[PDB]
Amino acid sequence: VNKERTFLAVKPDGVARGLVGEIIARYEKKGFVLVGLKQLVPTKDLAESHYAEHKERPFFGGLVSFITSGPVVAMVFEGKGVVASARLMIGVTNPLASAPGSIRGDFGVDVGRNIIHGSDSVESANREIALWFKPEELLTEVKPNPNLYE
Amino acid sequence: VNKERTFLAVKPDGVARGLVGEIIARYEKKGFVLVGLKQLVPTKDLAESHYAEHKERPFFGGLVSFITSGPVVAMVFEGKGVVASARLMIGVTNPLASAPGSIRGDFGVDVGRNIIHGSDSVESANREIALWFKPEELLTEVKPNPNLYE
Amino acid sequence: VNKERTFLAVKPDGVARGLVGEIIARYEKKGFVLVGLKQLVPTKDLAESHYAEHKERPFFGGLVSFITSGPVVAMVFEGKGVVASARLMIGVTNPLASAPGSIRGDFGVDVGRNIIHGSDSVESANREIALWFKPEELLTEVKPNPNLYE
Amino acid sequence: VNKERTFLAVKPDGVARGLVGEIIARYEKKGFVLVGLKQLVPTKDLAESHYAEHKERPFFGGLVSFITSGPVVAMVFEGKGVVASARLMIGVTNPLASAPGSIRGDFGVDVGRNIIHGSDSVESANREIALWFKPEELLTEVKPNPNLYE
Amino acid sequence: VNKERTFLAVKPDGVARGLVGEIIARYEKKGFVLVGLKQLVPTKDLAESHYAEHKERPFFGGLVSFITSGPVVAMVFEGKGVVASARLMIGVTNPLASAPGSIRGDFGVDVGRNIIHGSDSVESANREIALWFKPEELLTEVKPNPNLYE
Amino acid sequence: VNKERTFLAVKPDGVARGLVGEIIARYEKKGFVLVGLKQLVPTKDLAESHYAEHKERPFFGGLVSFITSGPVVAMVFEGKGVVASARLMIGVTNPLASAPGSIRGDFGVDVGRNIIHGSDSVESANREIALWFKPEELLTEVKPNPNLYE
Ligand SMILES: Nc1ncnc2c1ncn2[C@@H]1O[C@H](COP(=O)(O)OP(=O)(O)O)[C@@H](N)[C@H]1O
Ligand SMILES: Nc1ncnc2c1ncn2[C@@H]1O[C@H](COP(=O)(O)OP(=O)(O)O)[C@@H](N)[C@H]1O
Ligand SMILES: Nc1ncnc2c1ncn2[C@@H]1O[C@H](COP(=O)(O)OP(=O)(O)O)[C@@H](N)[C@H]1O
Ligand SMILES: Nc1ncnc2c1ncn2[C@@H]1O[C@H](COP(=O)(O)OP(=O)(O)O)[C@@H](N)[C@H]1O
Ligand SMILES: Nc1ncnc2c1ncn2[C@@H]1O[C@H](COP(=O)(O)OP(=O)(O)O)[C@@H](N)[C@H]1O
Ligand SMILES: Nc1ncnc2c1ncn2[C@@H]1O[C@H](COP(=O)(O)OP(=O)(O)O)[C@@H](N)[C@H]1O
Repeated sequence: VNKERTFLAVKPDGVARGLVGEIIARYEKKGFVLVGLKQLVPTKDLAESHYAEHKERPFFGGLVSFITSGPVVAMVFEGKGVVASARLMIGVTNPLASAPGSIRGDFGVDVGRNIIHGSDSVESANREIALWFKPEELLTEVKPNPNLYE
Repeated sequence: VNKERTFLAVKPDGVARGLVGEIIARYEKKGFVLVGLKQLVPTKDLAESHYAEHKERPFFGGLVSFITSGPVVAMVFEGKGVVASARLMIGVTNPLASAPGSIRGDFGVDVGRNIIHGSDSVESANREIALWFKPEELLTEVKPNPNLYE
Repeated sequence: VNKERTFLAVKPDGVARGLVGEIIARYEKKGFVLVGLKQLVPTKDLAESHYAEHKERPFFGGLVSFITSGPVVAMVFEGKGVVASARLMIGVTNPLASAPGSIRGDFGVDVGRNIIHGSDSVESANREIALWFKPEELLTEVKPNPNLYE
Repeated sequence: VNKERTFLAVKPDGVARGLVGEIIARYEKKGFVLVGLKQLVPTKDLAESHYAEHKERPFFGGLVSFITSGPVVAMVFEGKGVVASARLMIGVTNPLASAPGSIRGDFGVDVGRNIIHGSDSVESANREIALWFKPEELLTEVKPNPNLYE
Repeated sequence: VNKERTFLAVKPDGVARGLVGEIIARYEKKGFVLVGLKQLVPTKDLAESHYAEHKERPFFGGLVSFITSGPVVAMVFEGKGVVASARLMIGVTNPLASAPGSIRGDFGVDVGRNIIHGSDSVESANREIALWFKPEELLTEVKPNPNLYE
Repeated sequence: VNKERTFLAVKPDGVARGLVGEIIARYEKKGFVLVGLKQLVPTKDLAESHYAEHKERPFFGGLVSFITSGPVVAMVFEGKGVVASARLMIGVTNPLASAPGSIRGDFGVDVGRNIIHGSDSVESANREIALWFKPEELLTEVKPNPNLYE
């Protein structure tokens, strides 16, 4: 189904660095639709839940602190395989090991400031969407360029 | 004093031609700070309230009928003379008459499908901002690049 | 009418300099359709007729010589106001006086190597199309993105 | 010896998504010389003759039915291992699986609408070139950038 | 002559914003040749000599303090009419007044930190070029592209 | 440490093709800081010392002759893991083998003229950096962007 959605959030570093458009631009070009988008400064409460699975790791502290140290451009893209393609496009956890051509590969250098977050799977995509987005903020009627899909 | 704001909004034809990234990136490279942002489908009420000044104009008709036929990305940016600088970057009403390097100049071709809206005067920015944006959807502690202003 | 066509030809200098895609790219983005396109090395006979109105000027010699000293990517774009918009996008005769953002302004430096040629009016557009293009080489069925025109 | 050629062709979905410039520019920046080029609407004959190797495959069906539903930009480039290098730049069959930086990787999302075709082996280039191109539509006196080869 | 030269300098606010490459590439694109290039930190001496003409002018204070406040990438480009062309590409004194397409229009918003200085006349160029560069650093051998000048 | 340094050099074939700005901007984009920069023409001495390791290696002949055959833009970038990251961005020895996204994959097609050299290890970097640069040319003051490193 071409309804697969994912959740992306350009953190306070891709934001203060002037990358919001560049990043969105890359997904628009691939062929994915933007079904939600907004700017907000994440709450500790939202930071801790967003980052639930890292509750016990040394860096969870360093994480939530930063992800709410400024604005975050949260968004949702839809399309076939969107969840895995986005990751692929994002790169790997460490910017320095990210191949050139991927968001992290091209602009990233330090794991702590690795620019963007993208759902690792449909399940977390959905936990992430619902969580940041109230169903009203999303689109419903969606048909990207009929030259994308057969 | 470096806090001037304008409300821009990419219309259904910009948002659907996959130009939200490009457009945002342009003001972003210029140096203005994004202070609000959100996708949505405008309502006849807010749209007709937007085009108040064009009520009896023969085009107000299909004007309101287009900024509600799909998604709109609203936004507010901030910095020195952003209001005047934005329009300049947008171009002129007729995209065919806009200079290359401007937004309508580079991607527009018809007056109905002229891609983006801008605030023509502070008074008007402040007026369209409050329309589209609630007071708690816009940043406050701002800090543009420290290399940007003297 | 959205059938206005124009004739553009990237001369042997925009060609050997690696500009064909860049140049085409700019017209595709503005919103114009490509109704014909081909590579060929112009004939003296075609050069002299193409450049008919400069038959008596000192440079006509220097012109036709060069315009057939190599391959030329001849093309035809269609859309509203295509003839005048293209010129505007091309710049002025002298690259050095061409505003930045226009093809000549950005890549041009010497009038003799000013990169591209674009019809100055419908009348020469048509004399130029017919002349380089046999009606069979052009398209007929044409509808660009319905987000360009109202 | 530096004369290898491949026949690439931007399909109805690339040509219609306004990607002929971008695609051409990529091989152009790489260093290959364009040695032929032409837009056109392929015929069932030449198309089915193109996809000969896929005759009984369940997709040959709507395969031939798409490369004839609109315009196609055929082209031939030339240089060292262009044949192998082209494919690499194109990506892999599934656009979702193509790496960012490649053509299908950056703009594709479905296998039916995968944008561009390429020659997978010299023997196959030479085979598709002669199909689409008459012997008098391709350059002969070629001279790539003098800084390009040793 | 195709051997005119201008002295350009990406100011500290330019070097700090990651603009060196972009700025340099705009020029390499137009067709000018890099004859001189180097990063240094201007000594108060050089800044006073270089910005001499504005001594009695009030703002001399900032121009020099600011300009010595960090690294500078000094450049000397050669080319037919480079002096007047380069300043055109730069835009006007106020980045808010500069039009899109020019270095200051695309990137700057405040007069105090307007990214780049460029020689205003062939008078100031040779003056500034000698004051910031030494005969041995500047190339004597220039091979102007044949597809550039006639 | 965020103070590792690599020595990069755009070879003659790179300077001649108008690639300095692009190459430099790829690095400024990633997040590395330019610490050293200058254009010179390598003396046969420097080229032999610099390319020493390949003496017994056959192709020593070309590497040095070619590398002295024109201007060079010498660079020294600083950054966490710059050495290994920079070589990754460059691609592999053969530009035909390099993947899109890297300097050599996007731009080169022949091993002999592969545009840029980059230090292979922190061992070779400090060696090469001292041999091509002088303590006074290299910045001592570095202010690494806060949105870059944690
Ligand atoms: N080694 C670590 N040191 C510091 N921060 C880390 C480390 N590992 C992960 N993080 C950070 O928090 C996130 C960890 O999530 P995960 O490891 O799943 O990566 P990804 O973001 O690719 O899903 C990273 N994105 C990064 O900001
Ligand atoms: N003659 C016209 N026909 C159709 N649409 C028009 C016409 N004049 C203006 N409009 C449309 O309505 C909007 C009118 O606002 P205004 O004329 O102030 O433009 P701007 O966006 O430059 O402020 C335009 N953006 C355009 O889409
Ligand atoms: N002053 C001149 N010296 C040399 N070549 C010239 C001169 N004037 C015009 N040409 C050349 O031939 C063409 C002249 O046509 P025209 O003057 O109408 O310019 P355009 O190409 O803008 O229509 C130019 N494009 C340029 O290559
Ligand atoms: N499973 C499939 N379903 C739909 N279309 C397919 C499938 N396999 C291949 N095709 C289509 O037919 C072409 C088949 O050729 P091939 O598989 O050799 O691809 P490539 O373009 O990588 O050589 C593709 N480009 C694609 O559009
Ligand atoms: N009104 C001003 N306030 C502050 N600094 C200024 C002012 N006007 C000029 N400057 C600075 O002085 C610089 C050099 O001189 P000038 O203004 O004559 O030429 P240009 O502006 O083209 O460089 C400018 N580039 C700008 O950085
Ligand atoms: N097979 C070869 N034929 C010609 N020149 C070569 C060959 N292999 C290497 N070179 C040149 O020698 C250079 C420097 O050394 P090396 O190949 O060890 O590292 P790198 O290739 O990463 O620079 C290469 N960059 C390339 O320009």
